[PDB]
Amino acid sequence: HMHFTIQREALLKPLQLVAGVVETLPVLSNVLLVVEGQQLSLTGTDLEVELVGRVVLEDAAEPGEITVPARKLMDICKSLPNDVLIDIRVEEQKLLVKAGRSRFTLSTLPANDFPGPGSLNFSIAQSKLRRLIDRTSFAMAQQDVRYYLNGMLLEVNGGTLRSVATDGHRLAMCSLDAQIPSQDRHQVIVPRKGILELARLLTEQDGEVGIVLGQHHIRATTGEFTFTSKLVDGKFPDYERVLPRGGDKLVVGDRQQLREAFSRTAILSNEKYRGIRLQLSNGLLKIQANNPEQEEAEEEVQVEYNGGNLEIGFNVSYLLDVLGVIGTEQVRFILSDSNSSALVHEADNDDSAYVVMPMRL
Amino acid sequence: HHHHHHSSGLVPRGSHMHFTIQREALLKPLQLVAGVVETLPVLSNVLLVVEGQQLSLTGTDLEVELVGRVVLEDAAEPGEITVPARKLMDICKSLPNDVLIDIRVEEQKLLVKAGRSRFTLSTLPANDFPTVEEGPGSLNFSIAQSKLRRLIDRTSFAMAQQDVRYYLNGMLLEVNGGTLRSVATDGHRLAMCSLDAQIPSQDRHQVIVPRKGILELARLLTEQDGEVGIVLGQHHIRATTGEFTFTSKLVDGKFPDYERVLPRGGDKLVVGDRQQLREAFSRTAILSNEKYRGIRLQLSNGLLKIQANNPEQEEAEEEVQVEYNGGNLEIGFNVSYLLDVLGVIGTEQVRFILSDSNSSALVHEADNDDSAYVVMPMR
Ligand code: NA
Repeated sequence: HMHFTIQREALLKPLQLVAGVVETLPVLSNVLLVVEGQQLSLTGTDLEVELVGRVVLEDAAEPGEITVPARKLMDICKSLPNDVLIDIRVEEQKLLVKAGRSRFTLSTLPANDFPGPGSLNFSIAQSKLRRLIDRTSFAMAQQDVRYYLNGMLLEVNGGTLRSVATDGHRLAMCSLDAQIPSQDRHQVIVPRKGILELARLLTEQDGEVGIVLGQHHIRATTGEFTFTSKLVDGKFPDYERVLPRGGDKLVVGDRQQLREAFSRTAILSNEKYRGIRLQLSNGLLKIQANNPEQEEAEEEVQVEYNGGNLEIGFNVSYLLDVLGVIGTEQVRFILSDSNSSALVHEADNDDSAYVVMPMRL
Repeated sequence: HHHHHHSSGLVPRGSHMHFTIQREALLKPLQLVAGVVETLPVLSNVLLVVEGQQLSLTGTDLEVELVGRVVLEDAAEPGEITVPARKLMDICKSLPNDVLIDIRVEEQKLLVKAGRSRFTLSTLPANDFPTVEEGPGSLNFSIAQSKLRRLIDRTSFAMAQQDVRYYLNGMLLEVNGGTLRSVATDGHRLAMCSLDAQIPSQDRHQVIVPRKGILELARLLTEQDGEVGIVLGQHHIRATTGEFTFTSKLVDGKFPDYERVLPRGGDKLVVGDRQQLREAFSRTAILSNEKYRGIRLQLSNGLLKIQANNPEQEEAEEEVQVEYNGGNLEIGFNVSYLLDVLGVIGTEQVRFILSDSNSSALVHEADNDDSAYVVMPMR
């Protein structure tokens, strides 16, 4: 019975978003299409995350529910001419798609085969929530035995919203005032796949997003989309104890010059370890790398530093990841000795903080 | 009265090669030369030669040899050396824009210096680098780079890849009269392009350039108003532009007598919109069989109906208006073969010349017969 008409572009926007989360059970590879009143809902799931896109239908629509191959329907919609009206109907377990001189018949699976209260509720600018994820996501573990590290901590304390990610070798954290009435500290761990998907969804430059923090789920709503993710059932480590406090050396350098020098020198680093050596002295940072072929790279970078000497080793990729998220022209490194972590911040604020464990030289 | 030497020695003299060059001036030949570089350590290296004010860079995979040239503006010490190609390229590319690069051999190392950056790379003597011993040239001619690039780009998609019939894994370049023609086929579909080049030859000459080499050659022919010198040997092809010298081994075989497979008896002409047809074929292909990619064409007066079906009984259909007055004709094709041909058609209209359901389609651009595409039907 299900039948509706929709412009290519109106259908394409939520379809593309929904198909993006779709990846043994045949129904899992399908998009759930629901027509109720003058509203079309599009749902996609991989069992960990669920994405619901909603469209308001302008013309007359007969209600119903059906599942159809998500990738095929998205590809069909994408391939159709711009601004064409698409007519969609269900006829004998098949989805019939008509647009201009084109006709498509898709196989379907029943909607019946298709798969709690919020502890805290708040609204945030999409730009702000995306910033928390994008400034820290590179530091999340991937398939680590410590399962609670294969995702991102989202923490509310006072009126601050904080993101924390770590793989046990390096850490990234970002804090922003959001003015959330919490009274008691709440923590949630979003799985790495779900949090990276959420960041990609927050595109509204001046838009808002309603956040609901549940016991075993997180819900993000923007009016057009409903994103639901399961939570990692564990306690995030006491990261406050991992933050270096010793720091006696303040180095201020050019973000770009440092990133380029670390990257260039790494060309001649050992392919299996990717280690670089830093030799810090008054106003100067010497960057060196060597490989088993006795090839050597050396670069001297002028830095703002007045202190004693320090020789320290690092995995170049950890340094490159941190520098890739620094938004200011200058970067601050806070160091102590050869066996202690580097603490990194942007030039003018402490809202973002990065920790990198050194490598033995 | 006898004197020392019999190839100078068992060990070459040390190199004192030294030059300075702007980052961008070096990067241009270096990226192209390093691009052809893939157990033999010397093969991973670029050969650097300084003679007078000329720097030459050579890369090889033993199939193709690419030489890039750059005129040195500053004083240079002559010499030759080999150094890891990718490492040198990656270093050069990574250096700040417009920087002056100092390159010198110091003992057995290549010292690269730019500003406060220093790199020490391993080397192998130039004496260890492979040499091309190309036999005499059967024919030499010059042609516009744009014309030779056109012949390759209009036909390269049709070459076989890893076919046991090794002579199909490349492109025929044929001189017949004054004409230069390219032909490529995989045994299922064929592409050809012909240009009146006015070459100083009367006899038919044929060479088969391996697929990897011909694709490389096309990417190098960038000078829009530039000329290219061609040498056809019995076992090699050489292309020279002033900035580069490209040499490729030829496929040691005989190209099929392709003339015998070009359809001649086509009585049904279809004139259609290239883009509209390509977009309709692509849309309907979504519901075609993932392996066979078969699409059914139902032709009737002024109309083409396209139909695709897959094993799950899904179906896609599209009607496209065409200029056609042949009879009712049902013909099947691999959609990827049709998409490949329409992708190289430069005119807004395309011509299909057909006969029956079991005979090859002949495809041309709207206004000329310079390019010709043959697609065998399915069933
Ligand atoms: Na057109």
